[PDB]
Amino acid sequence: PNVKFYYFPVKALGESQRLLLAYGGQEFEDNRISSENWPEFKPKTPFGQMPVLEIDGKQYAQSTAICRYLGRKYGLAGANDEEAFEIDQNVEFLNDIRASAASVHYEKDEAVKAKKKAELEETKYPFFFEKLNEILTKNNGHIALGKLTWGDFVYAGMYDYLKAMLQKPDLEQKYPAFRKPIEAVLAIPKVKAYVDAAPRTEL
Amino acid sequence: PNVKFYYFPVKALGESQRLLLAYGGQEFEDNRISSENWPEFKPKTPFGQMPVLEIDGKQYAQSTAICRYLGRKYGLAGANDEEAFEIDQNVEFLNDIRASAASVHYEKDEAVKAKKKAELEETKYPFFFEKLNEILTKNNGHIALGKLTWGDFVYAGMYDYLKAMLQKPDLEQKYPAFRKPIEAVLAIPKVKAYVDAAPRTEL
Repeated sequence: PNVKFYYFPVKALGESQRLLLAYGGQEFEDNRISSENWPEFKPKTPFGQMPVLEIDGKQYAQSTAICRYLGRKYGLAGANDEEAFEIDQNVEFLNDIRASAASVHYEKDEAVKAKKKAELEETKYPFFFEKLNEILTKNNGHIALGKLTWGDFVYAGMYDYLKAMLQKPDLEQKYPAFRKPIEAVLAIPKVKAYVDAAPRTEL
Repeated sequence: PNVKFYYFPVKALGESQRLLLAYGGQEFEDNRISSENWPEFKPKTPFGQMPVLEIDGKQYAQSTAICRYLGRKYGLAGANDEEAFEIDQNVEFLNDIRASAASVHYEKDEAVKAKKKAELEETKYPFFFEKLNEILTKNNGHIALGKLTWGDFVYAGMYDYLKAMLQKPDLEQKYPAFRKPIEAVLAIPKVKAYVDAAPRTEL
């Protein structure tokens, strides 16, 4: 099909979709829209946001919704409602981690950002990290179901971005399990090829 | 089945599940756990969070994931992947609105909360509200697909909470469309009965 994916020239919350497209054997136009050009695209998107995946002219917006859909299409969303649910559930938990880091990262006032970071370091981060370590361990290096799912692509795509907002480059040094969903995804020849083939960014 | 739902004694992000249970004709123990008792339940939940829906002893956590599952079970998630996707997508957009209001509401420092509120009033809120008004209008008073979906229950459950965090009690005075998904959900005899039957809270 003619597939066009529009996002910023970073990984952040759109790279999971690219990864899933590479996985499915879908060729697509990787339209990386810079911040400078974004204003001309914005009004042509469903929500005034990216990512937007367009397939034969139909637009799909919202990163998690697009990932679950590609996952469903590519056999990566479990084999019944209860398995699909587990993936949704664990990905919704990852979302809590991202939202928590993002409350700190997008704080423009340095002194307030510092107090928020200290608060989270004592009150949410330790618990998030232990819980994520439990989940990856229980699931043998995966986000859900003990095996490859679209939730691994969600995690793999946004992992560096999470680390950058956490200001925690060494995160997987305390928690080596944290690298594993990325290894699972990069194990797939089609995906590894796309990655070698794709631009690099620090988030 | 034996169904037990655990959440705080408010509507906030758990009431959509109660509404969906009432919809499906599911009797359940509405376990409203107060803030004072929550610490004894916390370690018995999958993520150290509520809501948790328990069915024949299996635990389901994470509010949006639980709603999509109940929706799927009750025929409210569209009739194919593309329709299900639309519901996911629009609900993910509502989530952006809630996350934006919540960045203001949970700010403990009054002066910082004021500056954030002013910023959002000029830079995100007007756009969110127009976009939500477009969606409800396009969908004839519903969140998705032009008809009743689990996304209407998501919205109905959390609407007062959203308004309280927006500090905008009159919100649907500018935007009368905003009341409509609540009317659609309360139109259902089984649901209206539960509501008349249920406790009231301001969020």
